[PDB]
Amino acid sequence: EPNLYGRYEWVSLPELDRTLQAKMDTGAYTSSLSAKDIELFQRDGEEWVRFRLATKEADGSVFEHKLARSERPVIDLQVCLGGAMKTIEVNLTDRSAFNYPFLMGTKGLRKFHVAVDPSERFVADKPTC
Amino acid sequence: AEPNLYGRYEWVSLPELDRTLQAKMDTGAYTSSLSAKDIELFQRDGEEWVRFRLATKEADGSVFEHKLARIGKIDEDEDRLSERPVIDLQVCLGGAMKTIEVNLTDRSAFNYPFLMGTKGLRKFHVAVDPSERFVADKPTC
Repeated sequence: EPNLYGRYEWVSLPELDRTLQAKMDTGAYTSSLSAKDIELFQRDGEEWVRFRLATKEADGSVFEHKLARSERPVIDLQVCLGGAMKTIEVNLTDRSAFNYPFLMGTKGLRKFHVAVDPSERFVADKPTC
Repeated sequence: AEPNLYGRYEWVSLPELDRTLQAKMDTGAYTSSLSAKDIELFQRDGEEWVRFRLATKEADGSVFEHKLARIGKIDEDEDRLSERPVIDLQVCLGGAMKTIEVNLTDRSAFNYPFLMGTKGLRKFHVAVDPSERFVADKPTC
């Protein structure tokens, strides 16, 4: 029944136009995205956040997302895994010191119906959304 | 060739300690950990040992002693820095028994006193389905 994937998989973020490597982490609950220049602001009476990506090949592109319903901002992010696309909660924090700029926590794995085989890696190949 | 599809939490048993505990199956972590307190190294018969108590909710003041494997670590290992005692512990999961490296550290703040990291899961050839729980039944080894 579940999609048997590896310890690391490619993900695509259509709202960010980025393909990143993600660590499939059954120990974590929420997912996380490497971000810097994080600034909370308000628009039309709602709480938004803007940020840049904190990756080795990042650029100066700024993205804006409404906060979803720790102290890290949480957004609803579109994530393409394998041939599926789902919207999951992702918190923004600087992951420059880690090997993978994206971390897929347990809730995202459940939403994607994924089981993590720690012996495998990159089983889902490139994301097609 | 097929792995054992287990859940996010599983029963494990430790025969050298005679203890059955709940374990979080953690593909993010690399090393495994056992909730321990009053950790004290000592020497006996020229060998290096470590003495400790379990730091669990259902507490018990039993004192365990175990041969020491090493202290601290020896590219996939991103665990926090720790120079804490490590033991080669016999773990029984489902119906399988294997010896794995386990760090002694206080986990009394967490919900599960045992945490099996990626190395132990690979040793047991286990894949974690976070949607399921306690797929492997009581440890019968």
